[PDB]
Amino acid sequence: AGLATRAIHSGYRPDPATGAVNAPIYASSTFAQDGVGGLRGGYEYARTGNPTRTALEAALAAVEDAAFGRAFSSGMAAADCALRAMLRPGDHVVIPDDAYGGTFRLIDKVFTGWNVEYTPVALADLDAVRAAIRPTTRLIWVETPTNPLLSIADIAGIAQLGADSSAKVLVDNTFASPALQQPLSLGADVVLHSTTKYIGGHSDVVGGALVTNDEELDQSFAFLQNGAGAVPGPFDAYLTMRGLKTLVLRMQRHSENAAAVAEFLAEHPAISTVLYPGLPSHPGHAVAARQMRGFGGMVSVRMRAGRTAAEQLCAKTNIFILAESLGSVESLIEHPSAMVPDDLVRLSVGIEDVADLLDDLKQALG
Amino acid sequence: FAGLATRAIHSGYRPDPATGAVNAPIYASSTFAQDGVGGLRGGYEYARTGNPTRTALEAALAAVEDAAFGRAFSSGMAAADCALRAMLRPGDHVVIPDDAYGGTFRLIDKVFTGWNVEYTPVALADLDAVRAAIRPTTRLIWVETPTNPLLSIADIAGIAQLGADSSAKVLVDNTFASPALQQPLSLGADVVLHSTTKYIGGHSDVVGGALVTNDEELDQSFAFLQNGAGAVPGPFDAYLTMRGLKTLVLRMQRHSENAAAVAEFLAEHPAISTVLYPGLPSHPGHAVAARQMRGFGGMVSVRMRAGRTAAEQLCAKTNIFILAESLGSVESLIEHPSAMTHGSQLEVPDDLVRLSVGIEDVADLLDDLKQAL
Amino acid sequence: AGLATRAIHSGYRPDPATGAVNAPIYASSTFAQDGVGGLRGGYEYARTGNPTRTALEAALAAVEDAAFGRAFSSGMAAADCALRAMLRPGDHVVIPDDAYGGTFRLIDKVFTGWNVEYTPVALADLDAVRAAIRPTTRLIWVETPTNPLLSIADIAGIAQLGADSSAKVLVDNTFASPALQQPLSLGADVVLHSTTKYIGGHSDVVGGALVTNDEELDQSFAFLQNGAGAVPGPFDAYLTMRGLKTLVLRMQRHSENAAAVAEFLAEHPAISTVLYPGLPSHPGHAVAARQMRGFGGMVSVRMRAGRTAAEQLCAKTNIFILAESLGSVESLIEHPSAMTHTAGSQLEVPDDLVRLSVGIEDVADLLDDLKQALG
Amino acid sequence: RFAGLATRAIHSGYRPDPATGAVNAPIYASSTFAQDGVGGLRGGYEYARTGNPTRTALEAALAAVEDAAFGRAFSSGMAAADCALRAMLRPGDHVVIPDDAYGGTFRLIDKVFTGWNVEYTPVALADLDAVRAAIRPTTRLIWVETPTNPLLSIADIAGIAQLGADSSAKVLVDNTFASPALQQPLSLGADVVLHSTTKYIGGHSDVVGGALVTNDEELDQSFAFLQNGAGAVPGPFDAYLTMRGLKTLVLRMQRHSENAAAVAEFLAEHPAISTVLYPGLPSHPGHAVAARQMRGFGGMVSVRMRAGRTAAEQLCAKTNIFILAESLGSVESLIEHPSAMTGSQLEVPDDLVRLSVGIEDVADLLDDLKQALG
Ligand code: NA
Repeated sequence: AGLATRAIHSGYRPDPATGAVNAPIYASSTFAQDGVGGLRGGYEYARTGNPTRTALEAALAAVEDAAFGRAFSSGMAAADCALRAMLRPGDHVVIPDDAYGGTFRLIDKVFTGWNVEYTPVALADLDAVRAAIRPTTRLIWVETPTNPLLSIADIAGIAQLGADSSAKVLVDNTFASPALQQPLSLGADVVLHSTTKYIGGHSDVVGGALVTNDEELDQSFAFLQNGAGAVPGPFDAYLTMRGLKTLVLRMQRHSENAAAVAEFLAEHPAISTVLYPGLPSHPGHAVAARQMRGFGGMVSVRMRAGRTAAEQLCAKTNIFILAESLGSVESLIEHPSAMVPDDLVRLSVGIEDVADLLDDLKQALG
Repeated sequence: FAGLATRAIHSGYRPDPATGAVNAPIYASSTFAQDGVGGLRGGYEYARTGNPTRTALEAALAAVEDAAFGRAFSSGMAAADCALRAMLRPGDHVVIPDDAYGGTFRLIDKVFTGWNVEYTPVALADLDAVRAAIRPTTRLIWVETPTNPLLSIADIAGIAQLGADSSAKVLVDNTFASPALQQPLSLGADVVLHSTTKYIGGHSDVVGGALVTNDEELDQSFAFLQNGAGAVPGPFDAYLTMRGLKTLVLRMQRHSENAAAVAEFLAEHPAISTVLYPGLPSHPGHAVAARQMRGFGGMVSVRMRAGRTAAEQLCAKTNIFILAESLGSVESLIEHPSAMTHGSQLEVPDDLVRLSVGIEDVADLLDDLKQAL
Repeated sequence: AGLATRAIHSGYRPDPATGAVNAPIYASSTFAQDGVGGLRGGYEYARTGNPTRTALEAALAAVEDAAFGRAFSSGMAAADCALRAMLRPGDHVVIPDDAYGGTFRLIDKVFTGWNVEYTPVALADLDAVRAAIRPTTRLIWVETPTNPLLSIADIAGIAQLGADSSAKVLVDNTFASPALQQPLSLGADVVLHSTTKYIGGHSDVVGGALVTNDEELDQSFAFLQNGAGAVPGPFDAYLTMRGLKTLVLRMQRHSENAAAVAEFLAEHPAISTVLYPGLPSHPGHAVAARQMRGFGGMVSVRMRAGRTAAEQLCAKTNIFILAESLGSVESLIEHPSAMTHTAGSQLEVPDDLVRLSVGIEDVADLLDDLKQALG
Repeated sequence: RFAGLATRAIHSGYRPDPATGAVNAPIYASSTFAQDGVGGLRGGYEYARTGNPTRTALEAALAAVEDAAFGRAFSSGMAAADCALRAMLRPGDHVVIPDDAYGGTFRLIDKVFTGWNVEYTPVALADLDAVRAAIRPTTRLIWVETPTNPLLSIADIAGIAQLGADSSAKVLVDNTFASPALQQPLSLGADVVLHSTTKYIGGHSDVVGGALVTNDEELDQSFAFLQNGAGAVPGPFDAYLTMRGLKTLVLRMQRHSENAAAVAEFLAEHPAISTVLYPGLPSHPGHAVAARQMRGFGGMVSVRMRAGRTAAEQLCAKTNIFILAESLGSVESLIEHPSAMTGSQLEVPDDLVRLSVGIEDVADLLDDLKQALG
């Protein structure tokens, strides 16, 4: 029933042969068959399907209340599979005007070379999103909150627009995670995760996922999953599943720490603007409150005194680690314009003691 | 650093300065602390883009192909996908084998054709036919030798020259021969692909692929899609692949010796009509194979005189050869391609059985085949 | 500063060479040297010491405010090191009368063979613990809360006894974990963990730990760690470090869930007694409140209808998993009398008793699960 | 499954999974196992320390390769050793040991077990009269290594087996150096065999582990008790690497022997070297015993340096392919100076260099030594 219970129990059942409570790590690329009966348990070749990956996919689908899940070697590999499944030459995709840099690079630098067209739009503006839809638009790419601005898109709003013009709607739910948002229950066709971030939760596994309720779409994902082979190894799939078992607990403490950080930096005179979906003054706050169970562990701030203040905050923290990525138990900090306005610093607030995080920020700010 | 066994062990990772660790550590870190914004440690910033275990692996792979550049991927097919997309755009054409690896044929035909890439399959053994397949739009010639499962041979130098002459790149998928038996960059290939799943890993426990090249520009174009599409290996698997590669040379020698003994036995056996093995003087392309390969490999295929039934029975009744997909493993494997794999390619005969001969004691392998037959 | 912060940051600093934020898994048994004995970072052979294990030891030490940490292949291996380091033939150990079955079996079955004597005692009775001390008593073996009865021992109180008689005091701090109890701040000489339980947290790594401030005792431990070689591999060490990083967060939820499960069972008519340190009426509650930051994730209950009802509860849960071990994110249930061997030297585990390791699943679910399972 | 040793090492430890057909033993990272009703075990598994599926597969593999009925794996060679000694000895008992034992074995016996009132006597194992004369009424164990570290001296396993039978004393052989691929001590009357699987069996210097195998079901049960009771148990990833390494043991050992024989030949002709120790050399003390009981003469060569301790140090410093590091039995060549690295034991001469010859191309290893010797 509950999501924490599902993250722990839903996708791997203790083995019949040994009772092993955890999905074993099947470091096998191939599988014995029976000359009369053929495959055992449907397994033939690891790329196509393997037991550990099946467990992961079953858990990923479970926590998004999806019928189907697919796991990939990276969040970008999931995005690549989604783009390639749902677009062809001559098609168009609407994208966010502030999407994840890797997504933008992929679409602008790769897919445009393969005769896919795209228009970025401020997703908060539903009339703007609708105007950006052409006869050739097959796909609407939604991110919410966005990386790094934490801007909000009305998933339900956009799904309606998708339905109205026969465009599919994908929601990249990395930041929010299954613990905070369920885009399928709001109308999305497909949900994408970089499991590298919150689901893994420990900065130790690169991975990705696609989940959906649409069986034809799942089969189209599977075709590219097997065919172009951007698939996770079993130790990594195991680590991902491991992380997922604590996601709900973790995202609660991320969100509580992140509110405390945003409140501190709201009052701190070096900071001009705090970007956090929990704040009533944040644009999109109301939309966030309706579609999110909690407001996430991400906080971005714009520094009063500009780029140089931003660089110096990033270099002076002793708990927040200056590094790319986000969604880890250890707080991370970066300067996105370098690594977006150049005075913006992005904070992935971890699960450390809050008094420590607030003291680290105070001393770093001077 | 001079011989290939030596390089395979020593070239890919030097013992750590800070600890002296003799093996590449498994860096299960997705990200990497910086000193000031963009003050990278050792060039590392985000594991998809680059990471220390995968760098070690890429060094080892480049070294055993005597290549300046190596790229590792989550699978052989991810390596194929990256190459195709790096070297082709809509409108372009690729010459491929008429008996290509099935996953390669499926990707080009069922995926890339819908991205306005065109192809022509050819008997690669016939250089006039290969030449005649090249269009003004041909940017790529895709070579596999030996091919799967007929073990047909292509003249990698002869095909390099046809590529040079029409400004098409030549990729050689060297999975079957491995770096131990065949070095296609030395013969004029632009790029070599492996499935490291097979012989390089050698133990049927890590899926992975590789691209290697001496062309800096081409390496940069693969890097772009490596990072961009993120079909990247994890560090445990990258480690397994490297560990696998440290015995490649030794394993392949025993693989070839065992395969030659199996080929010999099956050539004398009443139930077999045809033995396909690159080392037999009567194998088509044997003399090419002899010129470009150091040994003739661990794959043997046969056609059963009594047809599909005989082939099915053999695969069912082995007790040491394992009925399974894949090849290149220390344990012998057996497949009936017509039953176990899925106009434009050659039809694999339904009386054909493919043997991946492993490193077991040869007497036991021969006795297994004898009783199975 | 804060313990959750320390669990995250204290025992591995991001790598100078690469910045890697996590302790790399160094699968190397050996280490290159710069001319003979020119060691690199002090490494020479994995069993003696290796980088991943050093990181784990540094984390383990940090979370208990200990200067020294040593990791082993299991909690039992940590226990065997501790006993072999601190005892010799003819020495004696005072032990809990309801100790963890593995500790008792190792002492009663193996060490008695090697001429070490023991006396079990009710650790809650400080006069009885003191009475059990002989001139040959070199060690007092404290466990709190106990497995499976959850009895409480006054650590500071026992530590004073050890000091008075020159006997070292070890606390098996497994159940409580570092998040809830800090025995070295209370006078223990050594703290033991099975990191197989709460610290790993995910039932996926078997491991043990001995932490201490006494550099001489740590060197005795190191001698046996190296010499008898019950050492963890580096993937396992990494998993244990990984679990540790969310211990503080998880223990909080185990303790909340467990409070709820205990109150629930306490009013259920199938249950005759609830054993939970948090309950005011639990013997040792005031002692536990003094020394523990929270009351833990374990609850044991006695069934009004006897052994058969206990077996039927264990068989009927669909969320609690019927399996040994404890301190996992998944709720585990068991019937401990069925794994006990003891008569006369250890308290009898009642056959109507069910032990529950309450996980971090949604509490409503877990209560629904007990409710349907009880009938 | 089943005939030749290379076949067994591949096929005997795990049959492909009935549920999935997985060709390799899965890594079961589970400390516990669900039951069907209380005591209703699945496959007999209940708690990983006591038994777990990946360890079971490794123990089957280890047993099969020594033609043993019973296998036990441990977290290191030294944990295998500590288990053996605690299983077979009690205070007041005595063990006869080699006078040039592996340094860890000697340290555990002399520095740990003497304090638990176990006594020992070191003896030249090659001299069967001296082994015999070392045996007391309290002698319950004779501890045999052959070849010995690092002098590569030989002991007559069968002959020492008969001395043990004569005096009701169990015989254990540390078969680490020879490995199952070259020496089968149970076939020669040993009661138990021990390995550091860290060395040849794993092969790749990437997994610490040990093993005890036996045909004696009673002995196995005494080891099981302490495996479980003391818990020096391997993790399942490490167990997996050990099983994977074992899959190429027979193949690697053949090369290691060929490479080492050539390294011995080269060194014997080289004027910087006064003595070459290699079991395969006709003039090696114990060569005909070694020829009798070993299928090949192994990967280890030790040499003494004419110019003494300093030339030993210099050779160890100057190799570029042989890596200066402890341990042995790796696909990469290793070199060490045991007197610096590693009256109750034979002094290892300070001029001695121990070479663990790997599977690199022989011509590169000879060139490496030739340039390092100057
Ligand atoms: Na665990």
